[PDB]
Amino acid sequence: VDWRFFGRTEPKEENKLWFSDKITDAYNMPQPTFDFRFPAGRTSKEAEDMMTDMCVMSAKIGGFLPGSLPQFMEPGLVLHLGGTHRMGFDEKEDNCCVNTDSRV
Amino acid sequence: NVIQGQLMSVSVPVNTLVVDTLSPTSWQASTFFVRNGSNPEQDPLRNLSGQA
Amino acid sequence: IKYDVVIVGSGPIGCTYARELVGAGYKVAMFDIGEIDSGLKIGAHKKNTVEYQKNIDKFVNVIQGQLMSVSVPVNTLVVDTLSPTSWQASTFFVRNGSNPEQDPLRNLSGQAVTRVVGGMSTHWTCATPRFDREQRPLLVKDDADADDAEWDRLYTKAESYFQTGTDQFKESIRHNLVLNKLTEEYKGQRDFQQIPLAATRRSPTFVEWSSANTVFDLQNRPNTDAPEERFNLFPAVACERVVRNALNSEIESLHIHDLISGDRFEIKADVYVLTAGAVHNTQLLVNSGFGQLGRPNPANPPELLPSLGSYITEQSLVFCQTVMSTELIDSVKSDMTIRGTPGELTYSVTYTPGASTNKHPDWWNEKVKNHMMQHQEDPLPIPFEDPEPQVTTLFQPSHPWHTQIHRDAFSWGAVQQSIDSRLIVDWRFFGRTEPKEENKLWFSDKITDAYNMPQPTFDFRFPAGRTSKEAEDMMTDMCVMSAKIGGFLPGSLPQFMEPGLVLHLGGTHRMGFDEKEDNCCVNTDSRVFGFKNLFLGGCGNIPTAYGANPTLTAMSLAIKSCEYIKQNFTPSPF
Amino acid sequence: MDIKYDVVIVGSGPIGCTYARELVGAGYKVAMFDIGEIDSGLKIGAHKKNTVEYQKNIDKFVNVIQGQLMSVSVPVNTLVVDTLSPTSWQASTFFVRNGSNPEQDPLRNLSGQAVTRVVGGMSTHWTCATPRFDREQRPLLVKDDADADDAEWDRLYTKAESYFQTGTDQFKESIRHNLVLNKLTEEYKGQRDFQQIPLAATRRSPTFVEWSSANTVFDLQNRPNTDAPEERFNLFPAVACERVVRNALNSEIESLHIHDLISGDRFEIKADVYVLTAGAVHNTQLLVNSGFGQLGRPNPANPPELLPSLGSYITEQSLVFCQTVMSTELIDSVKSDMTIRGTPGELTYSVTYTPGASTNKHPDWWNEKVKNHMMQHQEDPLPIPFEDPEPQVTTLFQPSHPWHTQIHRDAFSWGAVQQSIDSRLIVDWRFFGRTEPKEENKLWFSDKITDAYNMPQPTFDFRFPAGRTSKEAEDMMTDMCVMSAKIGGFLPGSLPQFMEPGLVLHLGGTHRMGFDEKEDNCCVNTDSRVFGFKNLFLGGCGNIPTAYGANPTLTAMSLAIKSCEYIKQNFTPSPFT
Ligand SMILES: *Cc1cc2c(cc1C)nc1c(=O)[nH]c(=O)nc-1n2C[C@H](O)[C@H](O)[C@H](O)COP(=O)(O)OP(=O)(O)OCC1O[C@@H](n2cnc3c(N)ncnc32)[C@H](O)[C@@H]1O
Ligand SMILES: *Cc1cc2c(cc1C)nc1c(=O)[nH]c(=O)nc-1n2C[C@H](O)[C@H](O)[C@H](O)COP(=O)(O)OP(=O)(O)OC[C@H]1O[C@@H](n2cnc3c(N)ncnc32)[C@H](O)[C@@H]1O
Ligand SMILES: OC[C@H]1O[C@@H](O)[C@H](F)[C@@H](O)[C@@H]1O
Ligand SMILES: OC[C@H]1O[C@@H](O)[C@H](F)[C@@H](O)[C@@H]1O
Ligand SMILES: OC[C@H]1O[C@@H](O)[C@H](F)[C@@H](O)[C@@H]1O
Repeated sequence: VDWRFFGRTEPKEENKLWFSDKITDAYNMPQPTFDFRFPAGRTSKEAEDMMTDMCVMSAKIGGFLPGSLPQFMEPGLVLHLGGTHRMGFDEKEDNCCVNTDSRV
Repeated sequence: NVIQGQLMSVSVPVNTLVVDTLSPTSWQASTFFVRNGSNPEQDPLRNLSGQA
Repeated sequence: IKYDVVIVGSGPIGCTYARELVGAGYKVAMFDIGEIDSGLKIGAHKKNTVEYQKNIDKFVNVIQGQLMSVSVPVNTLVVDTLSPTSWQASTFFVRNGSNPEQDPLRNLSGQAVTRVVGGMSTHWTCATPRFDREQRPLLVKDDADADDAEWDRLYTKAESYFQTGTDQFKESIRHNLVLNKLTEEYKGQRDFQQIPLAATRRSPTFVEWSSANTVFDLQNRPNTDAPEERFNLFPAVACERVVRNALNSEIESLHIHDLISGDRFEIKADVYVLTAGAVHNTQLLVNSGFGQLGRPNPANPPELLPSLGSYITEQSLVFCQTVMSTELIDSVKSDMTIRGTPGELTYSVTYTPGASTNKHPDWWNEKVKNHMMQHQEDPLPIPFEDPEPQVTTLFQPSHPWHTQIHRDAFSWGAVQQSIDSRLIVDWRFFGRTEPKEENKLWFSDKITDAYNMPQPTFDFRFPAGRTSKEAEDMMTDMCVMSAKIGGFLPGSLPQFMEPGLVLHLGGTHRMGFDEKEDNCCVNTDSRVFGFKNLFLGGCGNIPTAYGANPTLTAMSLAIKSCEYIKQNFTPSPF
Repeated sequence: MDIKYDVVIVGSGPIGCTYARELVGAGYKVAMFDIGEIDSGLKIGAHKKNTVEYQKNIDKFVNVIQGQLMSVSVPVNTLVVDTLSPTSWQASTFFVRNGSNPEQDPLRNLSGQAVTRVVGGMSTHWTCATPRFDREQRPLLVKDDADADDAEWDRLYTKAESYFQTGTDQFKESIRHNLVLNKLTEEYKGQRDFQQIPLAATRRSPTFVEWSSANTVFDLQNRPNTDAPEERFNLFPAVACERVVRNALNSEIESLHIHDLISGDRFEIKADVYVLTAGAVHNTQLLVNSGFGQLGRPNPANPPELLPSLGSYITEQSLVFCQTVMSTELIDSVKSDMTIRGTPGELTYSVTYTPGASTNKHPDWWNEKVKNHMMQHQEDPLPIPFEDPEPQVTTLFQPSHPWHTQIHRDAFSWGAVQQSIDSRLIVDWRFFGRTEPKEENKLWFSDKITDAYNMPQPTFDFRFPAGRTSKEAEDMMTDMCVMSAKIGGFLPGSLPQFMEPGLVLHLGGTHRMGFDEKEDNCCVNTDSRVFGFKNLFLGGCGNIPTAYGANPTLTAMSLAIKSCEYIKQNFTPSPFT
């Protein structure tokens, strides 16, 4: 049996997806660059509580499979990225790019 | 394998693994230069390396 | 030549009998199949070199290099990319020392033995906890306070022989950092303290770890320091059999094979003591007509010691490593005022001594201050020479496992070497296993080992029931507890270790009041039933399910055994 | 411990022991310091492999080796670990941690280079291979007189061989040894010679070999003692030697500065003669820590006053390695003289040969071992006895094959899937290339970073020089592929490869020998005396100035014997008082 627990990550100004002005990707477009850490505070603390939780819960069904021990996965493998062009009611106040009709 | 065959990594930093068992006749780097599509903009310690 | 007492094995339990019986005036001979290997102090801890304590991870290699596997099943790995010119067999034939008797699925594949003078005490981690009663064999029936009093008498003497203490890591920041966070997290539910360690600190960067040498220096006697004592140690001697009289009431000699000269002799003594390890005592005994040689066969019970080799117990072992939480690291420097920026002529880091707002004592803040000022290039507040954490919460009914929160010699994956070792903490939780008849160590009537003795074979599973539920519960508890200190280190994720890797095997020649009723081989004097003059010492004697490191308990039993010996055998005149 | 000795020797390896043997035996009052400790049994400095238990479990010995090889220079680690828990403390940079050396260019390193600190040095674990260098690998000891040079080296090697108990016959009756020897001999008949690797070892019984060591050379016992009542020698383990003090004139060493690691005290020690045998890396360190050469990143705009050649022109061998799995043809030939009737196990299996038959391919001693094995072990599919010793084969360095070779079995740690293969089938191949001495190839010491013993941190600036060295390295590899194919195919997981640079542990020329300091870009003369100094001598593979492929210690040893002969003629033992 597989076990995957997915956490929530606090939206933080400093967590960024930006694009190079000299380096280009395979399609000759600006190369995506990440500046990212899981925020300290709740996100971190819930992250580790989530791990403990998977350990406690999974033990109820069986012991871990050797080779597939409880672990954090590579940041981003989960492909659940959001907030890069995020929705909000007001541009400035809700620090956002599209309104609730997703219109820029 | 189907999955892995259409996940193209978004941002791979420059690679600093030491390969020091090349044959002495083989062309060898002097530096960790920008190779094989890597992103020199990218801090390997502040990435989403698995993003694809 | 005729001795008063011969002892087989020079590990810490044989050295117990030596120290007890040499000191009481007996003419003692001691035989080890291994050789003198630790410098001039015979049988001493190998890790007592300046070079190892400056390079402590290196020590793993010393351990690995004197751990010889007991029973390796025949190998069935498929290599099908040899060149077609290369010789290849058509079967997985018996090769490379492997045991064809061994069921690969009912083994203790991590079980191993050490053949050097001082035995495994030349490499052990020196952890010496007492068993609480739940774990402990009874030495007095129906009188618990008397039992307690006897066990404390014996444990206390054993601790003086090993130099156990709980004070050697008192001034470690990592140790106190980890010890106080766990003391707080479990306020009112569990107690934590230092792992009791057989060792004496000689300086802030050097611990003199104990060993068999600590118990007894193994020098020949008489000598200038002990001119009235008589002891000879003979290394490179395989002891092979004890010879029984026809009535099976007395041992008549010890058959040895001197590996240097190649000669074979029969040594005579009044008292024969076997302290060759929980595996090898059992082997010598079976090779001597005790228990049953060969694949066990119930419809043909043995004359003597029908319980030998049965009811063996090995601990479940879980392990991980953690990388210290940001919070705890910052807490190391909570009492610090931090001016300017590291590296510039301005940077100050200060504290005020004895301030009551201060979370940590002066001695700790001072060390932190100086490390922070002297290594402004270093992003961490723990000093580089800061000794390792050594923390435990001892076995209790509500948490029936022993625990070590600490640092052992470890061989780092080099991806793991990316992580600074001041942040890494080892977690080892040790389970107790129910003694069950079907769990067995037996010896082949056909296959033999590197010394030509009957080959050891395990038939072992962790019993169903409590043993298994606790082992799983134990792993969960390590995940829950460790989480409070930091998250797991990649490459050292929570796991069960290879059965027997823990090396805490017992009950191979188990003790009890009554042979039949308690399914056992020796009584509470470690005297083999029926026999006047044969004693077994070692973890093989322990008949219970136990989580804590067994050696000190073995040592306590050995001490009592010597009391019987002293009360029943006259030393020869010198 | 006295104020003052005739001779102090830093280092208790096989080279330091050569000076002790010579000088102690000549009546000098000698002190030997070693930073490491006695840990090899009651024979002080002996080979750790000489235990019954290691020669019954010989692959376990690889852990003893690994246990006492401490890496010389580890660059700063830049592996990315990004699966830490978010709560765990995580680096912002690749900071200097776990003793790594921020001076070190990871791409110009000898990352395999390692040092050993125990009494006896690396001679407590070495492989005991002791070949002579032929002229083309050998430093000149006599200029313009090739005959005299040859005779002086023969004299010297011969004496060393006897100090080491070198021989070429301790595996003469190994089936596997001869199997491989003969195959190769036939394969290269008229092109190359094969013989047993010369090995510093005495065979005591068919299952046990007494490997030589520093202890063979000199037993490291304190003297005076019953067996040597008129000699004077004292060994002081656990003593970090840190500096030799130069006089103001740079003509004489005035004391040796030590640090008792056990008490923690620093002391100065006096002697007439000072001998540094700390190994190729630590001889240089001590010298630099003493003001020879140039502490710090090298800086050509700043040449040093003393020994400008120290820690320059260093050499280290290319090492290529694989293992083979013996060919079916060869395995079969093992039993080619056997007559085989019946089927193994049944009551009528017969395996027989005819002693002395002319049509026999193998000698009697060989066939008799084969027959007994096959008859006593019918469940075994192989003809090689269980206790057959290991092969120990070489074709020595020649101009048309300018590498050393070892076709043998060395302690090895087996991966899972290689343990699947009967070890009787396995042969190691190691070919060793010679490296041209180049000024840019440096061992230097940092002026900021310090090692575990608070000495200046070694730092390599090394590349295998383009030209002959590289060509030969690659040629060597091919020659191993080609030669090895004749015995067997490659063992998966031990495929032909170059080994990590310096793992070979044959570093030379760090303090190299020559006739003239400036003209030969060297630090010591042919008496191994440091130029300018009356009383400072160096011994070790660091003295070797040439490009060599064979294992060096015999050669270092021969140089130290010559050195001792100069000391015997120019210094005088104190009266035995
Ligand atoms: C490790 C290894 C060595 C080998 C080899 C196999 C292995 C795995 N087998 C070899 C063989 O087959 N052929 C041979 O020629 N070489 C082999 N080697 C290398 C050989 O082992 C060395 O070449 C040889 O020891 C060199 O001898 P040495 O010049 O005596 O140097 P060694 O390092 O043995 O002893 C020096 C020592 O002095 C100490 N030390 C270091 N620094 C200090 C200071 N500062 N103060 C006091 N003592 C100091 C050491 O602790 C050491 O014993
Ligand atoms: C290896 C090890 C062990 C260990 C440990 C960690 C490591 C990796 N740390 C421990 C800890 O923290 N504390 C705890 O209590 N135990 C720990 N251990 C286990 C401990 O070392 C052993 O319990 C203890 O050493 C057992 O002592 P004992 O004296 O009974 O046995 P020994 O150490 O194995 O020595 C016995 C010897 O007898 C020899 N021998 C064997 N067969 C023969 C024959 N046939 N003839 C003559 N001699 C024989 C051995 O060579 C040996 O010396
Ligand atoms: O590998 C991560 C992925 O794994 C699956 O378990 C989930 F369905 C997804 O949400 C996710 O993209
Ligand atoms: O590797 C298992 C060993 O590890 C240690 O941490 C314990 F102290 C020992 O009791 C044990 O024998
Ligand atoms: O692994 C390198 C080593 O291997 C052996 O085969 C050698 F003989 C040595 O010259 C060398 O130290």
